[PDB]
Amino acid sequence: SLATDKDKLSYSIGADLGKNFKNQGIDVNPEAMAKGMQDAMSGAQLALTEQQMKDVLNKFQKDLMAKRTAEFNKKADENKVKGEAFLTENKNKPGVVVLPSGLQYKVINSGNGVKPGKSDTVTVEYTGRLIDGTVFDSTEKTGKPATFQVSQVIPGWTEALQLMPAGSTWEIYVPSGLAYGPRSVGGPIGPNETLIFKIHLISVKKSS
Amino acid sequence: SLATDKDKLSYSIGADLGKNFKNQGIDVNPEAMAKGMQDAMSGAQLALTEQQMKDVLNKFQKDLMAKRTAEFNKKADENKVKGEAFLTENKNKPGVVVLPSGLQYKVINSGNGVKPGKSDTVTVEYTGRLIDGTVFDSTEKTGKPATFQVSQVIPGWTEALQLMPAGSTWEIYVPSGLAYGPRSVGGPIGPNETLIFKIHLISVKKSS
Ligand SMILES: O=C1[C@@H]2CCC[C@H]([C@@H](CO)CN1Cc1ccccn1)N2S(=O)(=O)c1cc(Cl)cc(Cl)c1
Ligand SMILES: O=C1[C@@H]2CCC[C@H]([C@@H](CO)CN1Cc1ccccn1)N2S(=O)(=O)c1cc(Cl)cc(Cl)c1
Ligand SMILES: [Zn+2]
Ligand SMILES: [Zn+2]
Ligand SMILES: [Zn+2]
Ligand SMILES: [Zn+2]
Repeated sequence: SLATDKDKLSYSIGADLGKNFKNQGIDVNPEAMAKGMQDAMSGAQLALTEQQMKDVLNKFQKDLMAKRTAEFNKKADENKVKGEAFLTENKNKPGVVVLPSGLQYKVINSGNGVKPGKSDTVTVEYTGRLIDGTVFDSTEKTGKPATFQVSQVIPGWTEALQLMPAGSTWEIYVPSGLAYGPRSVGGPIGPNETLIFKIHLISVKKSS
Repeated sequence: SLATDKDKLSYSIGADLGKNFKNQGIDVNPEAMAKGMQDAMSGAQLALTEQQMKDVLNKFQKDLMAKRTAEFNKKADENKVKGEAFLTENKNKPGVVVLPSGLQYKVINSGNGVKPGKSDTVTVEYTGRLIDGTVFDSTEKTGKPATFQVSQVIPGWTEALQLMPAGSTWEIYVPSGLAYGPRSVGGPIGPNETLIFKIHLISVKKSS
């Protein structure tokens, strides 16, 4: 029973830690953990030498990073394989064009304005989704267009924008190499993920 | 008893956590913590609601930062008071000169070369110590001199260098305002700490 907040806090700390252990593969014994925490807090002689524990925890970290490196490689290869399957089927579909870099696109509506240069600025309404349809960014959520310097977005966009007349709307299919490649820092887009964009290029502006 | 490495690891995790709790004021009950970790790992219904725990842990963090903010303010004011006492006694000592910025210095040996400018580069052999004599940096450990642009060191050094002829050796006493002020990121130098330097200015070089 948890009468006091010392208990409520301790329990809450334990549950948060157990939750992080549970979904990380770390198989730990809560009773042996309580004993070592108690020995540390009481100032008693710990059951392991400073050195034994150091080896214990360093092996722990070594094994942990390896487990997390294998999972990342495993997902990186699954996405890569998924993306290739997708593009292989997509190249066959009507109106799809494949470029040397592997970028694919399909003209929805062809505009009549100018093609932007690698130093230009552009205004676009866009929507981006994973292969499974999961949308991860859209200007339609902002309710207004966005502006980018063509040379300052992912390679897939840079190669696409340079081919679109202003006023056009294209769907582009971006192999991970032209996108975020082996990403391991941002949640929305996993690693080696192929991306699908609807891009409406509104306006092009040069610079000085 | 800790027969297996599951136990050795768990115990070592517990001791490391208890050690970090012990010297942080966090009074926790290891048995109530083991219960909540076990409930999390087993998938059982936790004894507190998701919300109860959230309040528990957020109050915890609030109280923690405050305790750590009060300790820092307390040490910041102790160092500041120590440093002022030191400089008040030091201004009276033979050969000590006090400048408008509060910097104090004492000529050990006067050189005959040029005074460096605020854009110059200099070569110096130096030693820096806290008020209590604790040395925290020295070129005599490197065994060779160091180079700095006068405008790119702590203000105390910038105001001192501009007054020293090359070849001179001075002791300078730097109020924390001319040093690192309320530092809270680096261990060697605490906050609001007054610093004592022996500085030998070897050579001055201009720039283009
Ligand atoms: O080049 C891009 C691409 C292409 C269109 C513009 C957006 C912005 C975010 O609004 C991210 N960039 C710019 C960029 C991102 C990373 C490094 C360098 N440049 N993205 S994005 O793919 O829609 C995107 C949007 C968001 Cl919110 C997160 C991520 Cl990880 C990716
Ligand atoms: O202005 C300084 C002063 C003055 C002499 C040169 C050294 C260097 C480190 O070798 C640090 N600097 C430069 C500096 C430090 C911080 C921000 C901007 N400039 N220090 S120092 O005071 O000896 C010093 C040395 C070391 Cl190792 C750590 C600290 Cl926190 C401070
Ligand atoms: Zn957005
Ligand atoms: Zn190209
Ligand atoms: Zn050094
Ligand atoms: Zn000045």
